[PDB]
Amino acid sequence: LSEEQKQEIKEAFDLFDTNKTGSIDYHELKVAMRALGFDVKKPEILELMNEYDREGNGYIGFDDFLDIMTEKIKNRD
Repeated sequence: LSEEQKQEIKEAFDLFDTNKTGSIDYHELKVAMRALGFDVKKPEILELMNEYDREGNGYIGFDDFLDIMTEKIKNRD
């Protein structure tokens, strides 16, 4: 991506990073996915990240979050 583009994404990431590590947990994803704009509720929200989750479970890296903010547009169908 370009850095201007990532900034849109990361400005949200810096915001939702409440755990303070530059890595987001499903705890924080709730308000993140909200700002993005989906509708999953509790059951589908932790499983949401769990499906794409890394070798860690619960947390993810900026790159993993990026393909999500790029998810709904790159596959906007």
